Amino acid sequence: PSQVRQNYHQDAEAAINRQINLELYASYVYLSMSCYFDRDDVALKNFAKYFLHQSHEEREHAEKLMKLQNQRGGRIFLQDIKKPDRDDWESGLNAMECALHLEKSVNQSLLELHKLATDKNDPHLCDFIETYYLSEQVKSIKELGDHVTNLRKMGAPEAGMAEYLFDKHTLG
Amino acid sequence: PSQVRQNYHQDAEAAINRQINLELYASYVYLSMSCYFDRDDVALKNFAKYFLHQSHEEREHAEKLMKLQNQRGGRIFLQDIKKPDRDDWESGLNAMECALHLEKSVNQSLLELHKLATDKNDPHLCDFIETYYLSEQVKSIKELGDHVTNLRKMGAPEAGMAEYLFDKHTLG
Amino acid sequence: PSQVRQNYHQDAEAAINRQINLELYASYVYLSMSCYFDRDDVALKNFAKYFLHQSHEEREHAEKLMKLQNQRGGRIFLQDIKKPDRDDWESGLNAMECALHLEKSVNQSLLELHKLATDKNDPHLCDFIETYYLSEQVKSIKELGDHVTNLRKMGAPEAGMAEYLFDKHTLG
Amino acid sequence: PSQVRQNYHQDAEAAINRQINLELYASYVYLSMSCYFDRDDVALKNFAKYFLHQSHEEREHAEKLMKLQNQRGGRIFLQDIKKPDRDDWESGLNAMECALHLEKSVNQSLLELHKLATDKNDPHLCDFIETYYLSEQVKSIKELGDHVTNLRKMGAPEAGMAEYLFDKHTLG
Amino acid sequence: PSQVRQNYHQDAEAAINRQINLELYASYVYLSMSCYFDRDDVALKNFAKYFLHQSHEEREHAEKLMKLQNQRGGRIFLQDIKKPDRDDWESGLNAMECALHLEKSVNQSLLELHKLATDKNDPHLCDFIETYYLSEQVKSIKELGDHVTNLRKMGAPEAGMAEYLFDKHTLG
Amino acid sequence: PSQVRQNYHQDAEAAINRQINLELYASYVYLSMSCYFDRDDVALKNFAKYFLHQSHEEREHAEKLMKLQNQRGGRIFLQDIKKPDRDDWESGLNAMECALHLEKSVNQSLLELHKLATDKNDPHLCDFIETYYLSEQVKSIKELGDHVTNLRKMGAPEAGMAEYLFDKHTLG
Ligand SMILES: [Fe+3]
Ligand SMILES: [Fe+3]
Ligand SMILES: [Fe+3]
Ligand SMILES: [Zn+2]
Ligand SMILES: [Zn+2]
Ligand SMILES: [Zn+2]
Ligand SMILES: [Zn+2]
Ligand SMILES: [Zn+2]
Repeated sequence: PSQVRQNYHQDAEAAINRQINLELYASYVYLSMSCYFDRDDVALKNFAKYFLHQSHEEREHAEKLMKLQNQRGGRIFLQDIKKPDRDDWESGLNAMECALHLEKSVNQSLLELHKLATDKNDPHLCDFIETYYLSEQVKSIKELGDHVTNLRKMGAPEAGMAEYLFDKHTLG
Repeated sequence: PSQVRQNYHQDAEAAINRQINLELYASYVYLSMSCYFDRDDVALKNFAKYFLHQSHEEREHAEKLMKLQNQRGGRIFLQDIKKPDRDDWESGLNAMECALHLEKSVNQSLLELHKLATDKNDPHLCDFIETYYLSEQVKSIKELGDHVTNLRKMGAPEAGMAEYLFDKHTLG
Repeated sequence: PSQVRQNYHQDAEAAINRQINLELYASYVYLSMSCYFDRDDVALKNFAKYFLHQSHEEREHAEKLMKLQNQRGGRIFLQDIKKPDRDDWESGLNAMECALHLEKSVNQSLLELHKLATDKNDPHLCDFIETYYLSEQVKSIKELGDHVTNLRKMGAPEAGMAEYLFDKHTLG
Repeated sequence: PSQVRQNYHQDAEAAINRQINLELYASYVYLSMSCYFDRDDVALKNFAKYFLHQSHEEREHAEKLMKLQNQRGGRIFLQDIKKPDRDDWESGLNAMECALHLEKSVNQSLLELHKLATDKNDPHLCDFIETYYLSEQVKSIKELGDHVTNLRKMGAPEAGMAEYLFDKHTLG
Repeated sequence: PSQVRQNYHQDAEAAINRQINLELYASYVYLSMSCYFDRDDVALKNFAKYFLHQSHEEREHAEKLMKLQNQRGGRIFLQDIKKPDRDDWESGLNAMECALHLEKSVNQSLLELHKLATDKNDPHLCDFIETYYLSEQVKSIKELGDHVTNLRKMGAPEAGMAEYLFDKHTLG
Repeated sequence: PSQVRQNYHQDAEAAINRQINLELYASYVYLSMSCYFDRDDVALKNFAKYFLHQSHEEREHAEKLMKLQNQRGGRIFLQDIKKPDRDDWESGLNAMECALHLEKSVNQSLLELHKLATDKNDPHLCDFIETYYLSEQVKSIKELGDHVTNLRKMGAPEAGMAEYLFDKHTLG
């Protein structure tokens, strides 16, 4: 046992490692979307910038979970970061819907992690999750939902000017 | 074929995708080392900071390779980022030796990529590799070799003060 | 032979003169597009400004090639700058497609020039081409491809608001 | 007929297109002279800089004529820019004499254009010519005459120090 | 073998050591010229300053090659720096011609070194040579050719005012 | 005889030329030590920086001596700069001991030169030596002796942390 470990269940450690992997995977998916929108035949610079920012924020979230794991004396065990489920995201609207789904799944994983921390009576872990990940996830999901709503109302993807003007105005 | 693609062989595209994956893997390995040195029972803050910086630089290298792939009209195809070969790096000296080996392998991959670009007469790709990756790799390998040499001479790992003072002076 | 001439093949000199002419011709074509978009019945100020900037950059490229020719002791031999293949570019999208084709042809000529310099073992000439023209051409071709993609998706030229809003947002 | 066109004769439009071509040709001749003086075996940096400045000013004059053509609703029709009558300008004094002759011919063409505008009672065109081109040409011709006079008195070209010290003092 | 050595042929190491010696020798020759022009019976302060600057730049080039040798894990092997071919450079024009010849020979050695690096497929070495030495050599040879042209046409050395005024104007 | 020469014996001129050569040789030896400590398997950055500074100071000393030679109307006669007695300096302590020996030998040569200037009653030369070289040599020898003493007491070379911490603290 780590000299610093206290009130840190093994299941919480495993859940934190899994969450680390999931945040790294979300960072990778956002990197994939940024790459897709930097394509010459997509060429939506602000979509690419937005998703690159999301990828960097996901990487920061994973690093914060790593710091938490070390703080509590748990041991980080890294897994393979699976490739994103696709390379062609096919539109700004589809990319935003997939990002919304990804943020909802990351939020569900964080909610399950908070439930586990609550069951194991790990108040520091619960507080960490709710302070640094749950509110961030709710804000991110709301922002992604707003983006999806606006893109759909604009007529995306069929309305060709829709994604371009959303890129300039909302994301630019 | 991409509207922008010109003098960009398919083998060069595949090699660039593989290099993207390798740079992402190196970033992941450096993140693993940073996590290891942030452990309470390792507690080498400057080793962790140095390897986190290496991880971020590797991620930037992968991002620049993907920007190159999009610039040339190639399509980025992301693969699984394999987990690092180990989670316990066991010492500052061992971590530096593994980082040296990783940078040498990344440099070897970049050299093979430059050879491929030369064979396909892709001067832009060759020049890009040279200006942004080969000199960086040579500098990184030299810095890692210096770190390893200094740690060895200081008596790392068995000289307990060696890694601590190297952390303070060289990496701090 | 020039007192400064060294490792500068006659074919390299001729290729550099031809490239000078081609860059001057591209500058002239971009001037033609700028003139077209300054027309009262086209009236796309940012398209005109963008293509005038391209014309000035092309003139700078030709002047840099002339400076290179004098640096290496070759003699600049100027030819007629042929008129652009048309005076009516008929749309922002068509002008962007023609600019993309022109930059691709300039890049192809630069690639052939780099191949010639490589065959004649003129490393300074190869390095000059790849440092100052190849990366610039790749960036320009990518930017033009992005412009063309965005204009096409916006519905240009048929979508009358497409070129106007692209002029304001992307080019303004 | 252009929506903006009024009191703009077809002959004025053709004369403006011809003047555009002539100004582009003068810019090209000045570029040739700048290139000649950048030669290693001529090596008069201030002569080259002076003639490059003349080339850029000629290009600006051509661009202003194009702006005038579009302002009046005339259509710019670009022609081949003929190569300068020679590549070897053989001296600072000879280059200055050729520049003087070129500016006198450009001024003669501008005077014929002003006569045409006067005959067709195009007061805006006459005023444009006289405010932006005639005074500029008179000043340029006077400056070139001064340069030629000083170079001749200094003993150019046979006086070896003459062109060097003129380059340093007058043009530097 | 050095821990950092990778894709660094022994012939490249030997060629780099020879180039180091040649750059040190060129620095020594430039120091000799600076000394000659600081003589009371020569007394060309700007010629001496120019050649001292050349000597310092040559020493910097040798030091950069030394840094490259250490970066690649090659071992620097210093040789005797041969005395310059003469102590009396006899004139500003003769010194400039000898400097031109020396820079051309250094450039030839660098070109052979780049050819060797190309044959050994050492892209980092080729890139290093071309980015830091080949363009510098071309610029230096062009500047020296310009100096020689101006001095010759000013009447140097027989025209006694020629070297003095070149010292004041071009070199001052 | 030089027009400026006065009270400047031929033996003093020869001794000054020999001192030129000796200072250039010391600069070369210090460059060799700097190169040795920049090696990846030595990797003592501050030792390398210190010895590079010593090399540059030795070059400045030689340059000052040749300025003195020209000031007095003597003629500088440069000789071969012999390669340093070794390429492998094997240690920070050994390099410091060799630097101490080299500074002591340079000081002995300067003392013999001052004795010669005294015998020839050349008060300006004696004053120059004592003002610019003797005090500098005494300070340098004392600093090198301090460095050697501290390295020996620290346990260099066998104490592996000794040279590293001396590099950080004294030389950093
Ligand atoms: Fe300490
Ligand atoms: Fe809008
Ligand atoms: Fe003067
Ligand atoms: Zn990398
Ligand atoms: Zn170009
Ligand atoms: Zn004009
Ligand atoms: Zn050099
Ligand atoms: Zn000294």
